[PDB]
Amino acid sequence: SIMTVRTTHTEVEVHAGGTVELPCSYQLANDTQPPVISWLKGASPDRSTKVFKGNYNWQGEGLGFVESDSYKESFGDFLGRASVANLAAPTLRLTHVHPQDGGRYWCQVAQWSIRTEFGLDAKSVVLKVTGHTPSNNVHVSTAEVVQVDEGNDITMTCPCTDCANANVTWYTGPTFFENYETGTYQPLANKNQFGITWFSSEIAGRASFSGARNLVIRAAKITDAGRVWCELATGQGELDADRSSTILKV
Repeated sequence: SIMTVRTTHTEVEVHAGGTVELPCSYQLANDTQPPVISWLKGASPDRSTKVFKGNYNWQGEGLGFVESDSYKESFGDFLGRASVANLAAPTLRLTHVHPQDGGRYWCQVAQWSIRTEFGLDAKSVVLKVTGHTPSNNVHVSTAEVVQVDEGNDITMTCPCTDCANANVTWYTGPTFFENYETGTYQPLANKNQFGITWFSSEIAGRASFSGARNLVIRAAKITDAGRVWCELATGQGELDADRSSTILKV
């Protein structure tokens, strides 16, 4: 059962006072338990504030989910203004938009009682409030799934836009032994704008960067399988960072 989240728009603009919709869709196979939909605002899923959370309620074998039997809640500054009309295609609607609503929003969908990095995915969408939010913010969009035969090497790419001179950090996971909501992302590799690189003990000695972003892993191990993330950051602000995941098969 692998979770994959997709977004049709990288950025959506809206005049202050108006209403906006941030598209989101997901795919989850081999699992009939209702996943938890989470919309989070921030630089990354693990460093954000809650906007909305929801999930269908298991009906029964063969019984599909019913929008009416579900948990849906908006939080904090978004309470009463944020909603998701269809949890199966969790696009977010935010009404009465304020300048402060501008920023980076994450659509995260995770299996119920998530216990594997394979059951969670997330992608971000920039909410631009006409006349207040800067445009042309970093955007990352990686392959959903790639595979490499044991013993072989693979080059994982990190396609992007408005990513010139960005710091690059790859992660694995997230894992859920300390945090169940978003999990914790484990650093895998890093390359700063000074040409200095770092690699986790799991791959140090058989990995390197190819170009400015791509991570090359040599002599693939079965324990290498899992989800990896490529994050590009051009600053400390939430609009200054983005990340996307890829499932690495064997």
